[PDB]
Amino acid sequence: TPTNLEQVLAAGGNTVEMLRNSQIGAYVYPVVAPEFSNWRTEQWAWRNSAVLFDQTHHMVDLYIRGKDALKLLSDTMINSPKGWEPNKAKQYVPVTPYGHVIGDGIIFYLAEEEFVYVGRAPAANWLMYHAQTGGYNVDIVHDDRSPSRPMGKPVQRISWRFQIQGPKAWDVIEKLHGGTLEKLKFFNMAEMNIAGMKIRTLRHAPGLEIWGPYETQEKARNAILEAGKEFGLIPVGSRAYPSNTLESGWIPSPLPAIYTGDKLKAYREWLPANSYEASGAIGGSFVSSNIEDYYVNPYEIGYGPFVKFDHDFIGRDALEAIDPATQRKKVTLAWNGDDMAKIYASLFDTEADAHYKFFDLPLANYANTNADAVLDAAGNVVGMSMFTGYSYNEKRALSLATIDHEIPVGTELTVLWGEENGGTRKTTVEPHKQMAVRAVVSPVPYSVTARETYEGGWRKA
Ligand SMILES: [Cl-]
Ligand SMILES: [N+]
Ligand code: NA
Repeated sequence: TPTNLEQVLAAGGNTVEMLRNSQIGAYVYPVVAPEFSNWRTEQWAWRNSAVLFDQTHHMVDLYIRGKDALKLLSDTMINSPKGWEPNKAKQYVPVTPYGHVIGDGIIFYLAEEEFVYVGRAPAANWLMYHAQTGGYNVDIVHDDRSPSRPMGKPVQRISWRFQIQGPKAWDVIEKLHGGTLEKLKFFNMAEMNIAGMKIRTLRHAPGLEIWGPYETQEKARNAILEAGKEFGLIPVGSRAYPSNTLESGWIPSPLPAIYTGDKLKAYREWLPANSYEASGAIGGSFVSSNIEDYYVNPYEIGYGPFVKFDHDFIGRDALEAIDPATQRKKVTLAWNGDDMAKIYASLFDTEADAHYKFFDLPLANYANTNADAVLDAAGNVVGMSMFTGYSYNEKRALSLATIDHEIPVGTELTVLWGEENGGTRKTTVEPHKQMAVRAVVSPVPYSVTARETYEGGWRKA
């Protein structure tokens, strides 16, 4: 039986068909209670009071130490390493030799020769592969995300990681600290007081990400919850937590673009057969027999400004060949509310042969990687919708998408919701029929945009 991704792909037929029919099940945000009050009030609180996000369990952590730690990062990231020093974090974005996004995550520069990566599995795997096979003088400690279904088992992480966010977040933070606390610039790191402990901070309406050794997790949680009551702070569960990004604009789920190309053959031979890459799933209406049509490059998902050709890095030549002006662009799509009502109404039709794909709330994704076709009035595919749910703050279904560069803000397109042929074999997919949902191109981060009218609907020139 296959022991690595390369063997999995060789034995598994068409790669798209494999991923689109994977049996992995839901992409789960583990361990944290689904809800503490209810997801609607929890969503409301991060806009109107304050929240504690529990980020301890859904991300892979990679502790990177040694003389070559910074070089490893520089060699593999599009980001400029110039001027980088401890107590500044970056959004680490690696591309392949072909210029496609592998993944992304937050890399903390904790001290000289000491970094930590926090993010989904794929960029951590890529980092580990280059540390292990590239001769770097570095030491790596990998700490997996928590199990999707603990079923009563104990769960252990090396660190706990929280965020305090919302309009009253700083009031809570200064109450915990015991006095005024300087608001540093975005992604600069410092420390604060919590219950007599020195807690390191990352500046994220200002808020903070905080972290510490797993063993002090409840001591920190309890102090934050107690201090925050005065300002209406509440804890957010795992049901509401992942939908925040629908408002903030970050696409979590680019397909790791590592399935083709002989410059990636050795990486595929290194990746385990039960890796995210080998075992994950793709969900949605976009169908191509070519897995490369699911790849994205940094310019398409908002990382263009990160690309700096001031250092050597994997894929630099391919990125230099890209014309930024013509690339797809990240947008928020605002889904039509009548169409949403029609999706949900179909669940209560006892006579219809089929209903529309179930749209879970507040997060509607049903695979690791999401890929719904976005269409114009002529049926041209003009975009790919990549993360989907609902905001109780806006009273709107929303999706994050990358679409053709020339499409004006305010354009009404359609998102094809659901899968063909009654559904793929994914275990998250009930039998259903498809629906074209009207959706209005809006900014990212989302803001309400007036729908523009075009005679006969907007279509490509
Ligand atoms: Cl995530
Ligand atoms: N904000
Ligand atoms: Na950067």
